Order: sequence, then structure tokens, then C-alpha cells
Amino acid sequence: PVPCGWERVVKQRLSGKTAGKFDVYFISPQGLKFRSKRSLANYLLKNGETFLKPEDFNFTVLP
DNA sequence: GTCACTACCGGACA
DNA sequence: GTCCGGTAGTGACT
Repeated sequence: PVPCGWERVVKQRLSGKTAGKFDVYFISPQGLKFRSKRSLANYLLKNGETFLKPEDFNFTVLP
């Protein structure tokens, strides 16, 4: 599927020599756009890790 | 070498 | 944000 919080966009070319071809790109949770597997792989090298802390979870109900 | 194809990314657009 | 084209790379080959 699509990794959590990420978005996948699919498009099809409609004119010119490349009509009918498809373009795919991804949007990260922070809104960074990747048009290629190469630029995304490069980004993932150092940025693919995600961490969690207790403070990220709310166990309380307000008034 | 040519052909067919896939992938990346430049850059036009006002 | 919208959109296509030019180039590089790969691999099979009458």
C-alpha cells in the first residue's frame, strides 16, 4: 500500500508524443514532493526513520 | 550499431 | 500548481 501519512498521485499525459503515458509522484507527511524513485530513495537514506515518545500519546480526558 | 523501453528531471507556463 | 520533452541508461538483437 502507501506508507502511513504519505500520498500517491497518478496522472496520465493527454497530448504530444508522450500522450497516454503515466506520471506518479509522492507527497510526504510534511508535504515534500518526490517525482522519482531515485530522489525518494536518497531522501529515505537519512529521513526514512520515524520515532515515537510517550508524550505523543494522550491518555487523558479534559473536564 | 539500431530499437524499444523505462526512468529522471529540466523547464515552459504569465 | 499545471504540463510535456530531451537525455541517459539497459538489454535483446536478423
